[PDB]
Amino acid sequence: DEQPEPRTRRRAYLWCKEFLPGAWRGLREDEFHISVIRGGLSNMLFQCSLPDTTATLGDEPRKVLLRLYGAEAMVLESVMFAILAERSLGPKLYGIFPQGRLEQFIPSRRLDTEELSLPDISAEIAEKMATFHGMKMPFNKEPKWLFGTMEKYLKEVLRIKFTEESRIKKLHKLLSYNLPLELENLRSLLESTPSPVVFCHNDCQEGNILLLEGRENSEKQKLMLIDFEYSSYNYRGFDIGNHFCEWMYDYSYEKYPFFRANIRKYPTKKQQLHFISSYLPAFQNDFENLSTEEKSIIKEEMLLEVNRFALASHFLWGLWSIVQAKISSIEFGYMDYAQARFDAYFHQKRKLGV
Amino acid sequence: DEQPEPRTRRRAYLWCKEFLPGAWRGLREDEFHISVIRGGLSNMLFQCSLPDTTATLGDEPRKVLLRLYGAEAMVLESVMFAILAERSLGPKLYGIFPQGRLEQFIPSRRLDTEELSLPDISAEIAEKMATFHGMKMPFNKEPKWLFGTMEKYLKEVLRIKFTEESRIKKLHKLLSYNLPLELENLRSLLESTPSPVVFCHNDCQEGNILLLEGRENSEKQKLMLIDFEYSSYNYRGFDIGNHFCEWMYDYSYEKYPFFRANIRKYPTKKQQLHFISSYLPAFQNDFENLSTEEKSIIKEEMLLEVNRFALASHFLWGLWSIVQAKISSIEFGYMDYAQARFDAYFHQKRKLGV
Ligand SMILES: c1ccc(CN[n+]2cnn(Cc3ccccc3)c2)cc1
Ligand SMILES: c1ccc(CN[n+]2cnn(Cc3ccccc3)c2)cc1
Ligand SMILES: c1ccc(CN[n+]2cnn(Cc3ccccc3)c2)cc1
Repeated sequence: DEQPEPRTRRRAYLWCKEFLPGAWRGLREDEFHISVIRGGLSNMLFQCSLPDTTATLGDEPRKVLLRLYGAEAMVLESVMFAILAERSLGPKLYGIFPQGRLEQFIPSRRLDTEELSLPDISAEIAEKMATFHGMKMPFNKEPKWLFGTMEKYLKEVLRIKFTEESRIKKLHKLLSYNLPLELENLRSLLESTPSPVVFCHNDCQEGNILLLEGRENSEKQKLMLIDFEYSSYNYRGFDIGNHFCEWMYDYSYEKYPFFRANIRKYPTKKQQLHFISSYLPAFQNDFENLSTEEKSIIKEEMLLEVNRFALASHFLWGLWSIVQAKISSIEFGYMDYAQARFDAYFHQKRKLGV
Repeated sequence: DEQPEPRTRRRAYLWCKEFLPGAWRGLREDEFHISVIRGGLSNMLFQCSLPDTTATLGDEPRKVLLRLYGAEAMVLESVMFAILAERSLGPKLYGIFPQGRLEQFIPSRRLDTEELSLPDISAEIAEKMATFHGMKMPFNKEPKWLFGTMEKYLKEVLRIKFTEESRIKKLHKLLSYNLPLELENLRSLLESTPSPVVFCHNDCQEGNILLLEGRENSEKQKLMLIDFEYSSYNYRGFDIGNHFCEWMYDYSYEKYPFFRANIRKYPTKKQQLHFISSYLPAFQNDFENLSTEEKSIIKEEMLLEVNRFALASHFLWGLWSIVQAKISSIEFGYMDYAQARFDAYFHQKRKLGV
């Protein structure tokens, strides 16, 4: 596909030749194949490969994925990526340098929103998240990510002024909900809602779940979670409730605001039980050996836990989205998205009687 | 042993309680045990433990090693440490944060210089280095580390002016060798000395080799290489030749200049053959099957390779040491050490007839 500018082709050639082994070490300028996967100012993706006629010398890859940043956290994320790679929970790490990195190229596609509700898919997503939740990572285990982040973003939101008329409007409506009071109502609800602290993805939407090419008939091993840039030790209820929220949001819409929201698409109780029934035995591990009574009590408690934490997904991503409306160049209806999440927050409160 | 200053105890307590699981999460400041392993302005080491009376809740460690920095590379080094950890080639990585890290505590001691020449030890060092040399790492494979670094350091050396009499004296004697011309003579010699590029430790001295406690009966599994701060893709000959040079230097001397040098302690040909005879079958892996004459040709040429690259160990650490004499406050005769390495450089040249 249509090439990057010559500037980056050169740098991409150098990075591949120097960081990759076998036939890559002796590739010349004229033999280098690169095409753009995703452009933009930040987090660009290119596919890079050897000529179809060059043979590999050993077990080096024929095709790799280059990721470039654009514009502390960067050390943590790299270490995280490298660990996942070592454990076979993520794409392999082939090179790491200031401007970005070289990763394994996984033939696949992203899931669509409508696929999240398919029983086989939903069950596997549950299995993988549980596995994720169960591993050790060399990061801070005090759960300050969630309210630390909402407070930070809220503070910034109170400070924003917009220059354009309609954004000033939309902002005025959102501020009229009294966000600082509403945040303390949330804290109180969640502080009396026990949830184990675990290693969370925190952004487990369909764009971050790959359907692996050639495994489409596997029932339980056709997927992989990617993109852990928001990962942290956090309440388990947030990770699961955030995922459920994402059943309602489709970002493949091609016209402004470049998403659709549908409250009726939140998972039914039946559907939520199917997800947590798959999660628990994969997360607790002698869960199956409990009495039907005990299991049912745990499930019922977990349903309260996750639907309450779901409120924090709306509230966090609502605030985040307001800030993005000021500072991002990406074409997306950030303010309308914010209003959508806040509508769902208040609908969900009403559902719960909270 | 030794107690650190109060701010450190406090910060150390917090890092342990927040990053470590099980009984660490619920420890009070008055139950925290910490003693100093090594002080100074940079790279301090503390042992941290639970009370002898507290029980563990699960598989968390009772004792850990904290390392603090003090004064790109930092990303690479962390990713490197985390990979080694995942592969069981280094201590486990328990937490990582801007000020330093938490590592597994390996009961052990460092080897002494005189132990490097013990047959069992020398053979095992060879086996481990070869294993090291054979692994894949997500770092630059173009071998620019060695002369890139010497050039950098040389340039700084030509710029240094000292105020203290005896350092000015030592500096003038070292500059009188014409170091820029001598560097180009080294480049020419090494450009015509073939050596495979491999993942090198670059600092494989006795301070960086642990004798593992309880395995002192084991003939081949009682050691571990540590401290890969200087690691990079580099010529194999450097790694081995740098190791052989370190047979000549004892850093346990307790009076100024705080090392001793003994040229007669460099390994004999017999001793070098013992080392490479252990290395080769561990690095090539179908080496034993070759005809006695092919093996003998490979060994003889490897002896040439490593003794020529040994010159680059002297020259690099010589220059590095001159620069440390300006900018480090560590009590060490950096200038005398520089002169010792350069004496050995010229004695070695003479040995070779180069
Ligand atoms: C492109 C398209 C939509 C958006 C916002 N929409 N949104 C919903 N969830 N999240 C978390 C999330 C955060 C950052 C990036 C993706 C998801 C963000 C940003 C950029
Ligand atoms: C919409 C949004 C995100 C995704 C995948 N998820 N994801 C997580 N982080 N990023 C970076 C990133 C996100 C948005 C734009 C550039 C870089 C992307 C799929 C569909
Ligand atoms: C203990 C051991 C060796 C030395 C000096 N000399 N010297 C030459 N190479 N190296 C490795 C090295 C490099 C940087 C810092 C320490 C070691 C050290 C001082 C104290």
